[PDB]
Amino acid sequence: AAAALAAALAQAL
Repeated sequence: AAAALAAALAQAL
């Protein structure tokens, strides 16, 4: 989950 979200945020920004 940590990775899922981390990557999500990286992209979003």
